[PDB]
Amino acid sequence: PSRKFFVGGNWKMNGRKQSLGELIGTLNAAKVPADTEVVCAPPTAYIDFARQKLDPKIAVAAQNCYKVTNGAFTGEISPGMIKDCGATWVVLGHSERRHVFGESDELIGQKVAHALAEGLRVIACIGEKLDEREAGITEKVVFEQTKVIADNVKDWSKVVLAYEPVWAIGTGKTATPQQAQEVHEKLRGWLKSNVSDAVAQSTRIIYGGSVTGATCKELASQPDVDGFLVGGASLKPEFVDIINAKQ
Amino acid sequence: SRKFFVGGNWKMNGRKQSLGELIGTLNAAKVPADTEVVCAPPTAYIDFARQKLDPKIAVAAQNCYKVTNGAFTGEISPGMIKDCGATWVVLGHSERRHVFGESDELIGQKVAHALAEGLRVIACIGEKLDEREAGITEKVVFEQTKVIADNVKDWSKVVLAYEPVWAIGTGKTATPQQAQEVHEKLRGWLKSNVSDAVAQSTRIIYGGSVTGATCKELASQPDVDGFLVGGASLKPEFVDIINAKQ
Repeated sequence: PSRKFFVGGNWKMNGRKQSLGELIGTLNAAKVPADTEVVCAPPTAYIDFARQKLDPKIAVAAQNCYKVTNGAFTGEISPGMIKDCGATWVVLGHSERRHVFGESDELIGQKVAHALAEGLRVIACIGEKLDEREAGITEKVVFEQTKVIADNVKDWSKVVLAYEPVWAIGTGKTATPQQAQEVHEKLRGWLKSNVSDAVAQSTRIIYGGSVTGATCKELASQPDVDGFLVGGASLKPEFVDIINAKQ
Repeated sequence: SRKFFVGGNWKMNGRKQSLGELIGTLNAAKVPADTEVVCAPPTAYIDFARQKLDPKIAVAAQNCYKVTNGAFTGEISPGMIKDCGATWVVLGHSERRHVFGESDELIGQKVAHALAEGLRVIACIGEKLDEREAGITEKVVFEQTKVIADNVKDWSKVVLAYEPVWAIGTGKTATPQQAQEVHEKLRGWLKSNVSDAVAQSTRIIYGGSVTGATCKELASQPDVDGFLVGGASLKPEFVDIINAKQ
């Protein structure tokens, strides 16, 4: 075994063909350690574009999808369309989906089951808000979120778990590497007693809080932090430094 | 002399192979000179569809968000839509409103941002069955129209689409006369609340069930200026609907 280090770049709702072309040019030229698995999530308008321009060494993810293959869902896309555009991953349950756009755990679990049935790999996102953390219910929230995902997973070899400390995002608060490690350790424990030891040992649990070229090595060194889901830094050459966080 | 307007809402349907085939048909299709045609592909295929479609057909996004760039995983902006060559966006579609919970407040903000950024807007309104049977059809669609109107300065850039949401899988359906009556009311609203010139020049398209068999009678209604077509938009039948005035 030994868990392959995993770096996802979530571009969110940023970029146009020219600017993303330049970003992609920089990534294509960058040294990608073979020990690292890199995945970029473009805006949904540019999934096809990104896959055409990006070197095969980098995988492409959709930022969201829906839970059936086709239907009367104006504004949505399905896993079949994601695969048809050459992407192999989808991000599900991202904090912005949950807390800006109100996606339920129930919906999120249905999307996970559908995406996996359709042959996609999934970066499944969980995390607690500031009120939840300050109420002492971090474990309750993240465990129930993880439970719904697990209920809808049959092959954990296709899943990466991303912990987003939403309490430390846009709140003025910040999370230390020990605090991150603490959640990741709890999460791996959860997997061990609720799914299997094999699943606990093999599953990447990546950190989706604030990470830079300056903080990434210390965070990556944490024994249960298996890499990153990067936000704003994924749009900057510094993403390369995060890819090289274990070098 | 309102140009007849036929929009095809593909919704979440198709792949490159099947949509390429559909596009080949539409490219070969003789479109009437008095008719403006727009197709709204799934978001993953806006770029693809614009590249394959002939310039006689415009391309619309099915939705957008309300800022140019930002931390909104899973969203796209008007600037992205334009960057892919599309010139329209569909906003306030019944599925966004009633499956995904988009408020009037959000929809109006989207309309303003889309228009400010240079897109043309197909802005959708309509009442559910409960509202219709409570007698509040006019109330519902006038208020939805008002929120849209509040965020529109150039009406040459918008098309209004009435969606009888009350007729979707409910056990009721809309007659051509029931369509025409709400369309007539809406045009009167534009006259009363905007201008006579806006009332006369704005397309109000019908977004309920339409087929090749039914389009000519619906298009003949004096206040129905075209269609926002669902299922039929994925088939050559869509061309019959483009031809509804001929």
